[PDB]
Parts: sequence; structure tokens; C-alpha cells
Amino acid sequence: SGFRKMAFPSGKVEGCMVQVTCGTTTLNGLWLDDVVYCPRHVICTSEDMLNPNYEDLLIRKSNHNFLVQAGNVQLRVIGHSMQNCVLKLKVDTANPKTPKYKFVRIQPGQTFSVLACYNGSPSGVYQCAMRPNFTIKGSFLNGSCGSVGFNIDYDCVSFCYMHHMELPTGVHAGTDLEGNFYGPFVDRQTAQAAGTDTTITVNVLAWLYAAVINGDRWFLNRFTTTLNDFNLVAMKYNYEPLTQDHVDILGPLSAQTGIAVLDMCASLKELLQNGMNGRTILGSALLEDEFTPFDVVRQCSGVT
Amino acid sequence: SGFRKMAFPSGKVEGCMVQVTCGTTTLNGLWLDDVVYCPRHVICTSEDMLNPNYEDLLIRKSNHNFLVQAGNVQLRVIGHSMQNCVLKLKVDTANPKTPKYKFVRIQPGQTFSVLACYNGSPSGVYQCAMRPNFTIKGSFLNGSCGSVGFNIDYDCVSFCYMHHMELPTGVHAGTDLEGNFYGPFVDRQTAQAAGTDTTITVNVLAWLYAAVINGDRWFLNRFTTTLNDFNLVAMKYNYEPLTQDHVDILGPLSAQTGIAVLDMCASLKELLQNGMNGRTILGSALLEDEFTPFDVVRQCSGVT
Ligand SMILES: NC(=O)C1CCN(C(=O)Nc2ccccc2)CC1
Ligand SMILES: NC(=O)C1CCN(C(=O)Nc2ccccc2)CC1
Repeated sequence: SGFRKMAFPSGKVEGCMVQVTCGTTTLNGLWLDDVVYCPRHVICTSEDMLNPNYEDLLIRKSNHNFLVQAGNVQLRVIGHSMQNCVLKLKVDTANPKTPKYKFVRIQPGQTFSVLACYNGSPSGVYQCAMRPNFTIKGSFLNGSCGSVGFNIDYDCVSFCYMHHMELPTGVHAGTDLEGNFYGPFVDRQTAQAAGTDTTITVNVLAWLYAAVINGDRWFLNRFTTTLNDFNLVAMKYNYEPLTQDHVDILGPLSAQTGIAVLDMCASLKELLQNGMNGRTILGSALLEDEFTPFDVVRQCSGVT
Repeated sequence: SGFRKMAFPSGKVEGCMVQVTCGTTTLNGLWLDDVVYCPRHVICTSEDMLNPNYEDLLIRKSNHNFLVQAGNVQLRVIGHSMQNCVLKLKVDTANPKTPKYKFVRIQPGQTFSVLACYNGSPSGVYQCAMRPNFTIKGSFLNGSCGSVGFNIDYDCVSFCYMHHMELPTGVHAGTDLEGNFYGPFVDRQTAQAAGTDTTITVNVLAWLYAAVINGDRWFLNRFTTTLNDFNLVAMKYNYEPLTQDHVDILGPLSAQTGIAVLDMCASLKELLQNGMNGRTILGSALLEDEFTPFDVVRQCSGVT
């Protein structure tokens, strides 16, 4: 029992963090096989960052201008390429701690663990969501760039995020491991405003199931609703619309708890319209939307 | 920028988790040097757990009745002793992944990362507090016992918690690594009620500093207070009393932000008396008390 915002174990990812230095800029790299991945903006001074021409900046850079350090041993760079907004640094040594891994471009609403790093050294691990506007609400100081987001399926690490930018609003943007930004974001220090930060409706409902399973039930009511009816209330509250897919995904939690999905929707409708009245659910005074249905099944079943 | 409930990297601790089986009971052990540490209640059936005589139960147990497994390799048990509420299983192999480590008995209000494990396999990592009533609010299913709480200082792991019990109320109790329960708890399945769960005042104030540093300032007011005055309001709200020590510990955050500690106390007094009025602080609708002053300095400076 109990429910907690839980990160994946960071061990397999700790073993892949290196320091990448180009001139005066140091940040984090991901060492997998004989490739170190980092944000291409390692080649920018902060001045460059106002209007960088990455192609022009890169021309001036040779393999020997990329200083790659793993703990207290230096890696030889035998190759470098720009893929989208990441650099791939070919080193002469395969990372001996390379776990099984994939690159996956996640969907908005999906959750992942972030290993916050400085100078290739991990400082902490926290669980995140990709917001519907493709921002994340991270904890990232100067030198945190190249910190990666991941999920783990038994022994395989799916890398889904590399950290690049803090937006002027203090939220975070970055790329998949192919270097493609999540959302409309660019590795340029400019006015980039994120859109509306909507709540991940399916996640909130997942977390209401987690509550019920863990004994927090006060918010169960005698009402049901329809998807159309529920989505009228969702709209008003900047909740993501709920689809039959979302309903389908909640099926197992529905089944286990014996509370139909539309009944819980009607529970959630009342919570939105009437607030918590000073009560909490799983120790929270607002509706948590950074647990997926998969997350709740995982934590309430005990998958390793 | 951004502030997050961040666990220590779990890598060094992942490398020390084993499976311990005695008859039909399997749970987690901590393999450090040539000793595996586990909850002594590995020797209880759930029936025993109603009124166990650990000395009598242990007599029936030989070294060969403790099955210790590290991934898919078995460890030979050459010795076993009962220290308080833990078993120490002497194996013939030193854990080759033993990090630098200490056992430390933490103080209430202190925070630590928990690596939730099942069958010696880590499922997730989350940050915790030792509550003032010496309970923790964990996420622990059947087979999670021997899951450990820790802090990391650069490369040294201070083990501070081993998980033993879920209380009838769904909170968690367990021991330091010397086998001494935190609080009045015993490894017996009985009515054990925890005392009042007071809020960790110094932690809340630390987290208000974190808010200010991260741009959340709406709750700063024009009032100050005294320790005595503040503690009258604390009492009423089941907040731990604030001492000159607590004030001293907040000194650096005070200094950095230029907000005196007693002014922030007066900010917190108003938050207690008037609530959040539907506003949030660092994405929370209640007062967070599971960041220590050290935690806020760490995360707002970027220590690895
Ligand atoms: N800006 C540019 O035109 C270039 C593009 C290609 N390039 C490489 O280093 N390619 C390479 C070399 C050795 C092994 C593997 C790959 C440097 C940058
Ligand atoms: N219940 C009891 O009287 C005993 C107490 C001592 N004991 C041991 O196994 N001691 C031991 C043996 C070999 C190497 C290291 C330590 C078993 C339990």
C-alpha cells in the first residue's frame, strides 16, 4: 500500500553519463556503444545562443575540440556529426556499461524518469510528464543540458528525452535522442512561449483509481456521465479531451476496482466543479496528472 | 530553475540488492562486503507474525535454510546472527559492487531516497521523510521488506532505513541498519497506532525559500513574528515547534534570498491561517515538508 511519484532505478543510465566540453561550454553526454550523444549547443557560447548558425559554428570544430570525459578517463573522439539538434561523437571505446536500449519519441501525457546531471555526474532522479504543450516541468541548473529522460522495461532502457532549453517562463524543452525537439521549440535563446498547459485527463483518472485502490475513496459519488458531457466540463477546466482510447486504457483499473470509467469521470467532474474542500487524495491537494494508467498498474502490482 | 522531489541516484544501492528466502517467505536483502542484511521476519510465516518468538523461530534455522540470490547466482551462507530486528547472513563472497557506505540512524524530519525492491530486483526510487512519529509514507507491496532508505555524500552511501512493517493505517515502519526500529514499532502484526503526524516546520520554510528562489513569491507578506509567537500558531496547526537550531540551519537560505527567517515564519503563519486561496507554490496546493534545508541548498546549487 501507499502510492508515490516513483522514478525508474537510474543505475543503467548513470553508467552512460559523460562530460562533454567544447571550448568554454561543458555539459552532459550519453555514452552508448561507441557514440556520445549531446546537445549540439555545446558548440555555442551564450552569445551564439541568441542567433546561432549551427552549420557555421560546427565547421570551426574538429574531433579534438570535443573533450569527452567518463569519470576520470578521457575518450578519444574519432568522428562527430550533427543529427537535428544533437551531436553524435564517435569515440574509439564502446561504453562497457551500455545497457540494452532504444530511442523512442514519446507522446504528450507520457511519463519518464530524468537523471539530472552536472559535468557528467548524476545529482538526482525524478519522474516527469511530457506536458500536452511538449514542455516538461524539470529541475535543471546551468550544466544540466544533456541530462536524459528514460523509461525501463525489465532490462531495456528507452531513452526518450535529452534536456536542451529553459524557456523564459522557467519550464524545460528538449529533444528525443534523434535530436528532434518535442513541440515547436528550437535551440535558440529567444521568445518561445509554450501554449496552454492542459491537464492530462487520462492520468488524473488513473491516479483516482490508485487512490481508490489505496483506500482514499471520499471523492466517489453517486453520479455517472457521458464522454461528450465529461468533455464539456474538461474543456472549461483546460483538461485534455477524453477519447474512447483513454477509456480502453483505463479498462484494467476499471475492472480491478469495479468502478466504471464514466462513473470515475463523473467523480472527477465534481472534483473540478467543487474542488477538494480542503481534503487531500494520496497526500495531494490538487489532481495529479503525472501517473499514466501503466504507471498505476506497475506500482499497484509491483513490476521490476 | 524548477524544483522537484528528487531521489539520489540508486545505482550504488541497486548493486547491493539480493533476494532472501527462508522456507516460503521471500524478501529483499542488502549485500555489503560479505554480509547480507535483511528483516529477521524472513523466518516468520504470516501466522508467526501475530505473536513471533524470534529466538525460538531462529533455533530451527541453519545457514543452509537462508537462500541468498544475487541476480541469477546463489551465495553460500557461512554464518547468520540476529542483531535487534535484522539478520546478518555471512556469505563466502564480498559484494564486488560494495560502495563506500555507513549505517546512520537518521533524525525525524530528515529525508532519504528509498529503492523499492521485489525479489532483490529494484522497481523504483522515490524520496521520503522520516515523519516526527517515526513512520514513513512509502509505496510498499508484499515482498518489499528489506527495501532500504539511503542518502549519498559524493561516493559514500549512508544507509538509514530498512523496510519491515505496514501499520494497519497503511503507513510504513522499519529499522536503521543495526535493526533498531524507528519509533515504538515492533516486527509483530498487532495494533500499533502511530502518534500525531506533525508537519516538519523547518522543511516547509526550506521549501518556501526554494519557492522564492524559483520565482514563486506571491505568499511573501509585510509581517514578521517571533519564535514564541510563531510556535503558538505552529501548535494549533500540528506543526513541529521551531527552535533557534532550525533558524540557524535556514541561515544560508535566509542570506541567499535576503528574507529573514522570522519574516518567512510570518509568511507561513498567514498561509496556515488563510490557506492557499486556490493558489499553488512550486506546483503544490499544500505546504511541502519532505525537503530539508540541505535538500534545498543541494538542488538549488546543483551538488553531485
Ligand atoms: N559539418 C560537417 O560537414 C561534418 C559532417 C561529417 N563529420 C564527421 O566527422 N564524420 C565522421 C568522421 C569519422 C567517423 C564518423 C563520422 C564532421 C562534420
Ligand atoms: N540463535 C543462535 O543462538 C545463533 C547465534 C550465532 N549464530 C551464527 O551463525 N554465528 C556465526 C557462525 C559462523 C560465522 C559467523 C557467525 C547462529 C544463531
